[PDB]
Amino acid sequence: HKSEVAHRFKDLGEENFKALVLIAFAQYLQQCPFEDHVKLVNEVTEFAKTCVADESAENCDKSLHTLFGDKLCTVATLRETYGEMADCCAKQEPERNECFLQHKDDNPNLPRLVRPEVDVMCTAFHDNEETFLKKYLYEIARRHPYFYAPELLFFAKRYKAAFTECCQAADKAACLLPKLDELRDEGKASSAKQRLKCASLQKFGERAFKAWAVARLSQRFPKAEFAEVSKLVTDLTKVHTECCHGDLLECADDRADLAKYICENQDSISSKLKECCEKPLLEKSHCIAEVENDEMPADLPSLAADFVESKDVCKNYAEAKDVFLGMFLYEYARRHPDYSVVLLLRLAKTYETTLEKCCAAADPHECYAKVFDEFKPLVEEPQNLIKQNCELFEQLGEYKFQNALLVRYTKKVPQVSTPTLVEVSRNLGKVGSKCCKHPEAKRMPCAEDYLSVVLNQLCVLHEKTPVSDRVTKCCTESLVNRRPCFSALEVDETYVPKEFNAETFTFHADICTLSEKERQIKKQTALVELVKHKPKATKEQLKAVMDDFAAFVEKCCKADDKETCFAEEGKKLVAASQAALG
Ligand SMILES: CCCCCCCCCCCCCC(=O)OC[C@H]1COP(=S)([S-])O1
Ligand SMILES: CCCCCCCCCCCCCC(=O)OC[C@H]1COP(=S)([S-])O1
Ligand SMILES: CCCCCCCCCCCCCC(=O)OC[C@H]1COP(=S)([S-])O1
Repeated sequence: HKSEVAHRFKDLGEENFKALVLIAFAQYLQQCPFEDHVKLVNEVTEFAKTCVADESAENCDKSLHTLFGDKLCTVATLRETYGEMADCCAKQEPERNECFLQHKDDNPNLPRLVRPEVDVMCTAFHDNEETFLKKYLYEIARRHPYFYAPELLFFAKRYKAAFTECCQAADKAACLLPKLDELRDEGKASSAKQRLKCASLQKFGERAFKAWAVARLSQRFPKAEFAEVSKLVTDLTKVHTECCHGDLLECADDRADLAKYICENQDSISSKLKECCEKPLLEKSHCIAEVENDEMPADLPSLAADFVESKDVCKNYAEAKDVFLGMFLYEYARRHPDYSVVLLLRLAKTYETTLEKCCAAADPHECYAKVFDEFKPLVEEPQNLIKQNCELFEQLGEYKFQNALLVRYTKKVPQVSTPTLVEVSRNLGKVGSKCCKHPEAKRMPCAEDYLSVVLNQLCVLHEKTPVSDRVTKCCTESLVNRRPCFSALEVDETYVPKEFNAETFTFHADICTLSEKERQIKKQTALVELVKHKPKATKEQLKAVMDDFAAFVEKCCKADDKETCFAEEGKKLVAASQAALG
């Protein structure tokens, strides 16, 4: 452990070094221009080469935290642009690093990234691949300062990948846009996931974390023994506390350590891990984290014998409540890779509650004999909601399913601003489209994965700008209750129709030719506004107005005077619609 900077440089290679160093700096020095970072990354890459050459070269023996910090404190911008972050520079490691970390801006205040036009991207990528890509890595990293830098990097490669394939196809646009689309969505899910995982530990607590991890691991590693699973829970629990409450390097090593452990112990954990364990170490923690579930062992006993029929049920649980509960979780989850983790947690909490009651009562065995019956309707409630929505998704297709949702949710919580309802409803559609393509057995974990981030960003947004007690309630509920709390929102009976504003419902020739996304958003925006303005309109009535709007758009995009048609036919569409909805 002589020269840490050389150790990493060799561990990572030059390409990954420079990328990670670029990200690391963009994440802390979020306002600085790209070229300033690129100079900081050269300076640091040049400097690191020496340490690979001569470990006893100067400064090469310094810790990474020290090097990184020294480097941050050299930037001329520091006090002017980052205020008190400059003050971290008067402190010594380890409090200097700690200080640098407390001052990172959760939400930078920056314009969004304009997806440029496909010509422009493919030309930049041809003309100057390095700068194109890295500039986008900086832009994303500065906008996502907590995003675990090696997770960013893995995205970048997929981007690059898409550009290689797509920048040389006939119809570049249609090779690439769906790839950019999926990647954008995945990238957001992924950053949102990480915010959720660190928030949820503070919020829901450590017992819940462990309960989540147990469930999750056990589905993935169903051949593993409770002992091995428990061990993994504990290290993963540590690992998450370091990645959430600590900095990059603590986390990377904590992660390489768990990965290393896992790869040494594969036969005790999973037969599915060999591809991952022969990845370069950087990718190794990631590949593991995304591995398929190992096959269940065959002929697994029913859980009745250990958890219901045994007369030691109350004794074994009392001896150690959490251990028995976790073993419950382990057994239930390894058998059910088809459940969301969170459903598995509802199940275990129902069991726990059932045991706290029954173990005190006159005849404990009799009282908890019906506990597995308590499970059926917990399991079947999300299996039925998936089925209903995926049937509907099939019928309507993504866009009209998003429109069905908008109406549903606008009537639920009509106080939510219109863009948020649009985004959220577009995102829920994207989730449907994603998860409904999986078979029934993979629907629930999928849904849990994306919904959990959709719903948590909704709650992060709404916390900032509360407009509903009902949304607050769902956002502050327990882990197991949040989603069912959302599913139980009803139509808001007390809401006062929004006032009519004719401009809102005016439309132009442009709507005929805008990009698909753009065109949808404008229509969906207006649909939200319509439900806000006419919240007691029936489905039949809203379909009538949407059928008219449809006919209006189709006519005015076939007209030769489009500008005139849109102002005149649209005047009349409005008038008709106002009379129709009283
Ligand atoms: C402001 C509007 C926000 C709307 C959010 C409403 C709740 C989302 C309902 C989505 C329907 C999809 C099916 C479904 O909910 O099941 C998902 C599984 C995954 O975790 P669980 S709680 S076991 O349920
Ligand atoms: C996944 C990569 C590493 C392997 C397992 C890591 C364990 C993750 C630790 C706990 C994460 C908790 C996040 C959470 O509480 O999710 C909220 C869910 C439950 O209902 P919904 S609203 S669908 O969202
Ligand atoms: C009563 C106040 C005035 C309201 C007049 C409102 C008419 C327009 C309302 C927004 C448009 C409804 C949303 C809608 O267009 O979606 C339906 C589908 C039908 O085919 P497309 S044109 S691809 O869009």
